[PDB]
Amino acid sequence: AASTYTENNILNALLRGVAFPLPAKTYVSLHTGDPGVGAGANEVSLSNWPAYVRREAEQGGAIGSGWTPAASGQTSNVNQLTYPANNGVAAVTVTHYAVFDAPTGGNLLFKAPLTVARTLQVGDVFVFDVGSLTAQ
Amino acid sequence: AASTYTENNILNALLRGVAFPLPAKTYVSLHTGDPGVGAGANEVSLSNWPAYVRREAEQGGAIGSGWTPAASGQTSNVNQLTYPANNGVAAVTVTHYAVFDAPTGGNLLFKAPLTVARTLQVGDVFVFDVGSLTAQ
Amino acid sequence: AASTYTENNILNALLRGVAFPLPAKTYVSLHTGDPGVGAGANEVSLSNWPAYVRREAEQGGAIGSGWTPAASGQTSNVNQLTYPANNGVAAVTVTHYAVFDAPTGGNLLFKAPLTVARTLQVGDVFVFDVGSLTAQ
Repeated sequence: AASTYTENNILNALLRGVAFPLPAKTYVSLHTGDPGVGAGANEVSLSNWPAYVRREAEQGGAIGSGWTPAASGQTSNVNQLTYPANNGVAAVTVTHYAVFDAPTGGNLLFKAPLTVARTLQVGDVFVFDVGSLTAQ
Repeated sequence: AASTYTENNILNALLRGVAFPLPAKTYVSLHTGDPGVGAGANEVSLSNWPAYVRREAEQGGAIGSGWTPAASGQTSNVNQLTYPANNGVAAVTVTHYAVFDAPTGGNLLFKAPLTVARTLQVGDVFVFDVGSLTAQ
Repeated sequence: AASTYTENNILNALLRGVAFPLPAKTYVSLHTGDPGVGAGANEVSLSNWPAYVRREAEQGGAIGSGWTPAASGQTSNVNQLTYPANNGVAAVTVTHYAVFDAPTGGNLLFKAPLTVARTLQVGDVFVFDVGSLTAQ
């Protein structure tokens, strides 16, 4: 379960010999609806959540500090994430999370399901704990 | 079906930002049993097959010719792969093929099973038709 | 448990006959350690809690809506107070609150301990429930 862009890049780097793109920074993105798998998702939460900033992993670190070194797979979100609290109006529900390279657009790396789809009330922070966002 | 080393590469390149190692050329191989998942396989067929030159893909092209560019996944061996004739002694059975960066050792990109378990008799070429060896 | 400024002014209004400046707006704040009781506090929680807006009582009411009129004392935070979420860094501990006139400093009316000390992790809103902040 990864986007075609990243999977195509993986195939190209492994076999074609073409250079593999490097994400300058990694942002975690929340989508109320399950992302398509394509460039972008369906869909980001906007017009419901006025505060929807991309809380980047490794806030302090330039690169390479967001995720633990690979050891036969597996990592963890070393820097915990705190999204801004809901500003108001309607309650928001979150179902899937995805990774972005750029604040808007800039391709999509991962698309994964949360064990329990968490919803945000009129006010809630929705913090990510260290040890989540494990991948293979 | 992906080795630890290749999966470590892809995962770290996607998330951490470590540079992705690039295979200058790709070599295809056979093993009587499945490769471990680690570096090397269990085991490379030799002393049963006197001539076991790992027939590299894209024999003529330097790079980027062996496989089609990735499009929504999937790849195809553009150049046909024909192995040297089976010399003698006993019959050899092959079930798993592996893509190698080096002729001997040197990382292990792919480790995949063959759809049909084939044995090589006294005189055999074991040619790979164009359209097999698909990876994703 | 009233600051020197407020106590001097109240005593002056009660005996001398000098006019008592009316608080144009009322602000509620937090401090890790007890404020001195003098000018300023020791200390305001900053550089560990990036978002530290002084949430104004009676956000909608222009003036006089934050607290019920005194009936042989007693006060109540009629308009519930919800602080901005903790943005980052690490845990911040809040134990003593203070009422303020200006967005930052600008004289100090009250200083009183909480009934129980509260400890805030990386993500917390730290709301004030309606009916708290009682003052004699």
